[PDB]
Amino acid sequence: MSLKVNILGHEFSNPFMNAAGVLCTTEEDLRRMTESESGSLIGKSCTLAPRTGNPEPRYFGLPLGSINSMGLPNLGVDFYLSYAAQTHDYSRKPLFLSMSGLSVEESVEMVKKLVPITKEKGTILELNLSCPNVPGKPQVGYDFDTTRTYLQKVSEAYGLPFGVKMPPYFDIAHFDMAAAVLNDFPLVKFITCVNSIGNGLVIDPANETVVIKPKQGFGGLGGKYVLPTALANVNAFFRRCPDKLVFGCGGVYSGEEAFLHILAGASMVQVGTALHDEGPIIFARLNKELQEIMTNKGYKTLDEFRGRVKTM
Amino acid sequence: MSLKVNILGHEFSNPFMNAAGVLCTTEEDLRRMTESESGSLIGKSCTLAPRTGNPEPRYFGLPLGSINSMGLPNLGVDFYLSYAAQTHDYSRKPLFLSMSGLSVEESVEMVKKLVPITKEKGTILELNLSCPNVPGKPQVGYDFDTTRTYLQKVSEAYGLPFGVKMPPYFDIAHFDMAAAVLNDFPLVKFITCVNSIGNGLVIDPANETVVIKPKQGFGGLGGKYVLPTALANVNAFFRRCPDKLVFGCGGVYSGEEAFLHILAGASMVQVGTALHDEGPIIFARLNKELQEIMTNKGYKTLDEFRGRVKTM
Ligand SMILES: Cc1cc2nc3c(=O)[nH]c(=O)nc-3n(C[C@H](O)[C@H](O)[C@H](O)COP(=O)(O)O)c2cc1C
Ligand SMILES: Cc1cc2nc3c(=O)[nH]c(=O)nc-3n(C[C@H](O)[C@H](O)[C@H](O)COP(=O)(O)O)c2cc1C
Ligand SMILES: O=C(O)c1cc(=O)[nH]c(=O)[nH]1
Ligand SMILES: O=C(O)c1cc(=O)[nH]c(=O)[nH]1
Repeated sequence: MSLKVNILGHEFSNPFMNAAGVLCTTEEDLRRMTESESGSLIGKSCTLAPRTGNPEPRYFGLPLGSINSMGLPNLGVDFYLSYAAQTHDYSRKPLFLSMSGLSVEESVEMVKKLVPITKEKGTILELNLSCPNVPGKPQVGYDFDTTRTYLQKVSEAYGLPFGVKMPPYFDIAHFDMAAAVLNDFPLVKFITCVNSIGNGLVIDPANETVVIKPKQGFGGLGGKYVLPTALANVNAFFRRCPDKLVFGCGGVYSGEEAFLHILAGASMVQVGTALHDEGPIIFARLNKELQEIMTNKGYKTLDEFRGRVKTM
Repeated sequence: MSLKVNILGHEFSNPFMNAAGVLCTTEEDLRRMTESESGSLIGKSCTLAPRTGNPEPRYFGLPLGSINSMGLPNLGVDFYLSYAAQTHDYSRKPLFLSMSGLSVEESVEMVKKLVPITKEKGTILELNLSCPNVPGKPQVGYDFDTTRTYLQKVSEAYGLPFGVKMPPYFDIAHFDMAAAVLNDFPLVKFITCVNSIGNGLVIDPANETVVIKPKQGFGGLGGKYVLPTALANVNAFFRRCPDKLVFGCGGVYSGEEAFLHILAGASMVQVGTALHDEGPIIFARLNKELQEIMTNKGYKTLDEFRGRVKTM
């Protein structure tokens, strides 16, 4: 039996990694992910200059998941580049970096700086087009003209295969339009579905008050709230972009949800809220539960059922 | 202690009604809603001609809510007009009718027929701009130019106050742009937030198969999945649309959830998934639980806390 994944010119010991933004902001975070049993890791969505993010409280754990308005707290692109160039142990596992410039001009400058490091070390880019928590910064992925611009400029400046983190879509026309944009960019080699469900609102009935401080209580939803939306997006892009990989992100707490994501088309599976709750020990448990499920079904590799969800 | 709601010319005994599409397609269904302790009721979203809807299975109850791809099964607009003109007992409670023409022209023909019945009986219109389950028919509320055309043409054709059933939004700019459109139409007196979270995907791990037949398993999500999104939309439009009412729909299973909607800004509270699960006896329970919360908090009327959620 094998959980191995061969994509992007690497072998991954297994399909699992952190969701961007969870256990990946500091060198300590990145160390703990690296020493984890995860198949991979991705660094926090970073910006050209450092950010401290939004005021507190900006995260709230819920029975069904999470709400967050972190505000892109990050140590700045130079930290993540130095990590990727100097610190990270590639014999342990491949590294992704997430980048979330707040304008096309900022993204261009950042990805340009990654090029030499990708060439030397094999560091992979995930471009974040779906941050829902910086005030006055709408989600790029909900604007297909803007999205086309970022993909054009990043394809030109970076010039190497990369991936995109997408916001959830909820309409077939949007799947169609998103894919038509993504299919115009041959350098877009994977699509991560999905970022949090943007701009939810949680209120505490006892004190009649929102639970997070920024944006009048409005923040992105992670966890159990997101699983059906995540599965849909994964499968929708899996079908519409056959020449690209899809990565699954959303609602994974167990081997079973990972199995569903893979069945829908996911090559890699990212874990956010659950990892924030349980710590990097989850990767060991997820490998065991996924192997258990496969053993029960008599599957020996992921390739036996990846993308084989059945319709009626 | 009072759950009464005074809006749009009518007195409502309590803020509760069914969500469009649940317990409201047949005369029997509407009878059961009328006999219930609900403050009001709404008829199924109807089309000019009858529809049988999507093939089966097209509904699946879930631990955290529902997925449906019903496909607008309805008896046609003449059936619902006839109920509103000849059958419904207005002394019991007011009636709404939801109309979901699949083109602006269809919608126009349908609303023109409603005018004499609204004038005579007080029947209220909710225009559905958010059906996610008819193949080849994208949700109108996700196209702000299309939305403008429908509201223009319906406003002219109907010429009386009406409401709109909106899709959930997940971006602040979408809240702003939707509000900017709605605010150009003074006849739009209320906004229902929200329709189901569109185009989710549920997969059964046991048989590795989707649970609904239409659209490769893709259907609208209801229930616990949608509460934070619903609350956000209610609040967002409550603030941006001071000349209009907001109706809350989504995640309501108890008085506490109802309380949160009202605190977010809701005038009426609709109940979908939970009514499908429990039947119309639920309305007796929701009234009791809301009364209990108001009692504990010392609120004598809904007006004392409607829209008074506290931010930090
Ligand atoms: C605390 C927190 C911070 C996040 N930061 C990022 C980020 O920097 N970049 C990003 O692409 N997604 C970010 N996300 C979104 C997650 O990557 C993920 O898409 C979302 O939580 C859904 O996965 P889940 O249901 O496993 O939590 C963040 C989410 C959380 C909860
Ligand atoms: C079986 C079913 C049928 C529905 N049909 C309609 C409909 O005809 N028109 C409509 O506007 N919404 C319809 N909806 C959406 C609900 O009115 C509601 O917006 C959504 O289910 C969220 O409410 P909930 O969380 O209480 O389920 C339907 C939902 C369900 C579960
Ligand atoms: O840093 C955050 O606010 C953050 C970024 C992002 O992409 N997604 C999210 O849910 N939060
Ligand atoms: O009839 C349906 O499919 C239906 C219509 C609508 O507006 N919302 C929904 O969830 N289903």
